[PDB]
Amino acid sequence: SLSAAEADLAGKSWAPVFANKNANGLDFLVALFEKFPDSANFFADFKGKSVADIKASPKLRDVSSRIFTRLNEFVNNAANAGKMSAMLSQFAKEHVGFGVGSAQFENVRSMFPGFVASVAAPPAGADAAWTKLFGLIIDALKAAGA
Ligand code: HEM
Repeated sequence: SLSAAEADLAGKSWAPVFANKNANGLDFLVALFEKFPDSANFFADFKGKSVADIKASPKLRDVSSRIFTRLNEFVNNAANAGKMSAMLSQFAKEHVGFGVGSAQFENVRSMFPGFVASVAAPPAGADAAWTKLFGLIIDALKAAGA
């Protein structure tokens, strides 16, 4: 888990992003697809489609919303190793079943700080807190088998 201090920094940086959940959630998915094209292929709903096609899809909101909803939960419980344990396990288990592994998360981790900064400058230390949180997710994926 993250420390209380680290967790607070992540929460602080996330707030402005989550303020506009719908628009920001869609934008995150789109930025992911643009920077890491192969990522779309894992999605039944977006495999083979171009970014323009994805943007125009009535399914985008459903997928993006579920992701943001869960990320918010990770941010909220990040400082509680216990809650994290369960969340991580479950998260990893679910992802692996879909064929998603740690490599994909390594990509999310690389682009995340930049995405946040595009909404509002994050406080000092927030970047390192996100990397640590993603690190925890990456570790979980590896234990889950991928
Ligand atoms: C930023 C971190 C992400 C979070 C918090 C997240 C969260 C979730 C959640 C909560 C679900 C289940 C939705 C439901 O059916 O209720 C889901 C499904 C799924 N996720 Fe993730 N995910 C993340 C990143 C990724 C990445 C990087 C990929 C692929 C590269 C991915 C691929 C999938 C796939 C294929 C499904 C199956 C649902 C479907 O596509 O119909 N996720 N995700």
